[PDB]
Amino acid sequence: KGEELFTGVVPILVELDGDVNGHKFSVSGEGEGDATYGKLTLKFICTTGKLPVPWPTLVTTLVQCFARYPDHMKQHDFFKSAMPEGYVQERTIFFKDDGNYKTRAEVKFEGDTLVNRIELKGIDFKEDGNILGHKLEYNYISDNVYITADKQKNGIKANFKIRHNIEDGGVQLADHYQQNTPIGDGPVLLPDNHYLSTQSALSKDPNEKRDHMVLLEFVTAAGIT
Repeated sequence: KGEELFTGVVPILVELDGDVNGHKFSVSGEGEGDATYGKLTLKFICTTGKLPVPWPTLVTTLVQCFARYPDHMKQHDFFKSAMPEGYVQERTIFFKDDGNYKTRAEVKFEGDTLVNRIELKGIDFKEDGNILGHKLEYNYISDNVYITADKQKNGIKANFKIRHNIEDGGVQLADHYQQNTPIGDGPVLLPDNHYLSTQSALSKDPNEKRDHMVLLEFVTAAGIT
């Protein structure tokens, strides 16, 4: 039933409030998602001025309900099954040899619009590290979100690694641990193990003077034959 809500192009709103080593900030995003093609087009603006962390470190935090699930895998799509009432998405993101983010979001429909409301707290970052030092490249992120059922919370868990390229040529690893739980009390689809293959392309609006990120993203479920 939730899947019916995603057969066409759906407007998306994202709202994030963050605090990283005491640097407070907000981001607003708008765009649209077309789950038929696993396609997301989003533009984010830092509404508080300069973003105190690198945009690439926020991509994963800033709507996996827009994944393209192959027809033969549609029984494994937790995210859509939770809609319209939605789900809580929680993560801990451990930046190797640096701080961590803890995030909590509610993802649900408000009318025809899919809304992602997030709070992010980051702690234990190094002032001259790759995050607070803004040493990460701004280009592309691509990896696999490994999903497994969480029957006790009627939800899912996921784990994955993001290998952020550093401007000197190195890598800043960000190990993600994720849990999603439905907001409503109705049945949800609890999946067999699988993954989401996700590719995120980051760019700039040449006419935009505020601190911002343009995102073109594709998300495809895979791993079941």
